[PDB]
Amino acid sequence: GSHMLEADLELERAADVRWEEQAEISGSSPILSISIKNEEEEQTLGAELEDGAYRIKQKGILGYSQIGAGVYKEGTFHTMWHVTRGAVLMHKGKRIEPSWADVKKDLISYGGGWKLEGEWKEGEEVQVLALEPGKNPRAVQTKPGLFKTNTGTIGAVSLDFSPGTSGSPIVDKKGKVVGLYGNGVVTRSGAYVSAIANTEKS
Repeated sequence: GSHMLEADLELERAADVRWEEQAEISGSSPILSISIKNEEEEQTLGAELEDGAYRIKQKGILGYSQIGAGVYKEGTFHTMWHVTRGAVLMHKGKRIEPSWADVKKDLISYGGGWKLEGEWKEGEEVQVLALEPGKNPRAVQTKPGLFKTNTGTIGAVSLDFSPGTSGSPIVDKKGKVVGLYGNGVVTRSGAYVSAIANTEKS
């Protein structure tokens, strides 16, 4: 084999994980990314990992491509299984390795088990803190729908962002992460929706 990584996947911090008051008022609001940053350039990249929402960027010969996003909380990085498929990640020269995954929930954690402790019950609204390829972070408030699964129930939001937003946090009014964007599941009625982890009852 090779002792090199098969892919260069780099993390880039983009936003604090918080409920945004402006998005509760207006339905959406831009969030600060920092010098204040006026434009995201996807192709460039930007005891040293802290809490927040990050982009995941894969190096190629044409530059970086944003393949997804995730959340650092309590020493653990959280993202979607489909985004990394267990590949090692880098942040500013530090390597982080997979620790836990659940392919059915489309989840994977690095550097510990799951730490995200947001909650949601029927009728509450959440904010998608979306890190889309090419865009500065934006908070968009939305009301999840409730769904029966073949083992209990789950909430979902509509798939209303780029696929490369997968792994961005969905926050409750306490600022805690109910789930991550981009776990696409099929409804009996034909629709694709984005299922929210933590909301699952089984």
